[PDB]
Amino acid sequence: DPKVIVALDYDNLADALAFVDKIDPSTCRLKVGKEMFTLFGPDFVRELHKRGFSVFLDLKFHDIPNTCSKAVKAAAELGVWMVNVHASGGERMMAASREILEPYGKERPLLIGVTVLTSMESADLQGIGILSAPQDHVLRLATLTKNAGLDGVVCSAQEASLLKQHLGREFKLVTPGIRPAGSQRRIMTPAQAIASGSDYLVIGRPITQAAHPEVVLEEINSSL
Amino acid sequence: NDPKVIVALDYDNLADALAFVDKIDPSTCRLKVGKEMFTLFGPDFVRELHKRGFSVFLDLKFHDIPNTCSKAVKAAAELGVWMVNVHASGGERMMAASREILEPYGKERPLLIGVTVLTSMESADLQGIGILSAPQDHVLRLATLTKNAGLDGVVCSAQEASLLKQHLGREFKLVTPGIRPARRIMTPAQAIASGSDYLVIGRPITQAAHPEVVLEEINSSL
Ligand SMILES: O=c1ccn([C@@H]2O[C@H](COP(=O)(O)O)[C@@H](O)[C@H]2O)c(=O)[nH]1
Ligand SMILES: O=c1ccn([C@@H]2O[C@H](COP(=O)(O)O)[C@@H](O)[C@H]2O)c(=O)[nH]1
Repeated sequence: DPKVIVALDYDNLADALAFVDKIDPSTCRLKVGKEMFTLFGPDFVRELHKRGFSVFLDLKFHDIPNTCSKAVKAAAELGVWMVNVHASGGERMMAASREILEPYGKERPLLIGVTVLTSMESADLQGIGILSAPQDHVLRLATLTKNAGLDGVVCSAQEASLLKQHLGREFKLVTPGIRPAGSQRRIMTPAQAIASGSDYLVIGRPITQAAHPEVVLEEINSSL
Repeated sequence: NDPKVIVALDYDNLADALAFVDKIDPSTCRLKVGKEMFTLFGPDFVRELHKRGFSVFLDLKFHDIPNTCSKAVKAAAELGVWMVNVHASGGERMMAASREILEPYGKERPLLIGVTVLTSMESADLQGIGILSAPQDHVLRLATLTKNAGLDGVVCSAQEASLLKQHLGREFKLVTPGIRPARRIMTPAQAIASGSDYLVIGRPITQAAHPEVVLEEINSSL
């Protein structure tokens, strides 16, 4: 169970594949987001599966229940390991998505909810009609996600321990915004996040921009 | 006469979708590619539609951090789509960044539209996600945020259309789904008269034995 999910945020297929060729699929999982999926589609995800990697399809679906569920079903058809949706889409939308994956069995993708994007501070939330403190809104949405029957949520390292306390050990926490010691004490390290309760670490640049990415991943894995 | 109908392509198989597109003309409608078909068939499907002469509304409702949402919108511009949308709930900065990344494309950029409150959300659903304001008021708040962020318009219901035009202007485009050809559900003529700039219609056309006739009846009623 590799804990690191490497973020692939390239605007060029050649560079992305050149990078993946340097990595052992038993040492990490990969994340394909809106940029690469909009540019290269499901064939890129298939290219990653052909290479032996498990993928986290980070498309944060957010639409009416019928549509969101069909998008999640499409992710299951692609055979991805994990897929996410916005908790702001509501309990009904999330429940419908979890229901449509039941026939896929034990191999279905893990279905994760997005609470409050890290880019949203109080002023940003007030702009979209949310008056609650961001931390309280995160708990509200994470709880809604668990109640809808989802597998976990994406959360920051700072939010991890509190979520794990309120929602339980089995509810999975996927955490981006991690940096190896060195390279700010305010940003948690992989070890600090895992200790806090993060189940998976989403790491991009520290690995993708490294001269020797296989070495950086080995160092991260060894530190855990 | 510029076509006002955008036909929703919500198929789970490519053969069926293309069999339909082969029987309608791009001078009579535009097409909408949503999360289902894009997740299943990707940008190559949009390219097939473009090769056939159709303009496409890429309905992926991007909602992410500003850097990512903007790179997704830029990707839509690279694909050459006519229109693309994002969630207004993503915030003013996310929306503004998405509009700013399109500047280098000049007039070839796609139209950028905001999604306000999904039709599936009534008061109970909104309260569940921490929104206590009346859905109608929340729609105006989000639509206003979208205009202030520099976007071209929003997706809205036929009922919301006239009020949005009154507050945001004739130049702020309104894309309206939930329309049915001819009493609570507005007809194409009723929605256009209210301010809708485009009408998103799926099943009445995609399930028809004679889609061209249905489109002509709709178009001739405007
Ligand atoms: O608070 C954060 C931090 C990072 N990321 C995303 O997680 C991945 C890893 O980021 P990085 O390690 O390259 O900064 C990227 O896709 C980045 O956009 C977030 O979604 N939220
Ligand atoms: O209130 C609505 C009504 C319809 N649709 C969408 O608009 C398209 C046309 O719907 P229909 O004409 O097939 O009902 C479909 O993609 C449908 O999911 C909405 O998003 N909101």
